[PDB]
Amino acid sequence: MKYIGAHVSAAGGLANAAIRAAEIDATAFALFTKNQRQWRAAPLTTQTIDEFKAACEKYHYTSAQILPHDSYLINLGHPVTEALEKSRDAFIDEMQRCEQLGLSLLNFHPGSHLMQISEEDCLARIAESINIALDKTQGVTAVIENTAGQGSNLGFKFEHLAAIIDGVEDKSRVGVCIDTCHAFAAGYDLRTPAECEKTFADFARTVGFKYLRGMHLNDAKSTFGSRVDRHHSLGEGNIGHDAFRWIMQDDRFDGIPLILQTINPDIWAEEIAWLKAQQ
Ligand SMILES: [Zn+2]
Ligand SMILES: [Zn+2]
Ligand SMILES: [Zn+2]
Repeated sequence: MKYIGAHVSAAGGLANAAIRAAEIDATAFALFTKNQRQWRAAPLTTQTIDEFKAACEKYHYTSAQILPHDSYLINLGHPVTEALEKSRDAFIDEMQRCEQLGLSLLNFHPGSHLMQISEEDCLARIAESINIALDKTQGVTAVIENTAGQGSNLGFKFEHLAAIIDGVEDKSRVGVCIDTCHAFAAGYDLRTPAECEKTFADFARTVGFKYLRGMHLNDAKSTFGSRVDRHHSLGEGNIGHDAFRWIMQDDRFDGIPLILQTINPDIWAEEIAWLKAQQ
């Protein structure tokens, strides 16, 4: 089985994310659990938590179908240690909100070296950040998202993901999410079925499908290897529709949230329906 949805809005409360997912016939969804703009969000209230759980139950979203995204302001590889510590505190808080909400996955971009430390040192800082969060929480898997590699962002090579995982002690609670736009922008081609297989064999040799915990299904406005992150609606960008059909027909992508972050929410229900029909 595949679980297919979108990163929907949590405006008016977290439970509305589940409602919005059901209104586009999603079988998965992503959301932010707080505003992306504060190192301290107010505590989740017992009512927010219960409304969210009640809506997930009403619309049949189990923990395995939901892929929250952390704030884009967190940098778990920050070269400045006081900033690193603020990002680690924020990340622990995000993981704890997932605990409270009954969520079992948390997707995040790994971090950025800001030209102040080496790639290896940054990746090690990121692995330690994950270890710290996993020591302070239970039941939530840290899902590392690949990136386009814009600026000093890491995680654009599959080897970066593997290097982080190698440094994580509790391998049972780390995994990865592959965003197709980010992969393409980083230089992993997806424009033909043969190129898709080549890219995913690379992923298999370097990371392995045992760590795959989510996908983000995005076409790309940016160009191949551009290292720019600009999504597009399915079929309208530089990747094209074939990659998405290929993914939908491959059983290695079963049982995990497959999340659109495409740029026109007015057509999400149609994109979800098209993806389901490609199976
Ligand atoms: Zn992301
Ligand atoms: Zn993404
Ligand atoms: Zn992106």
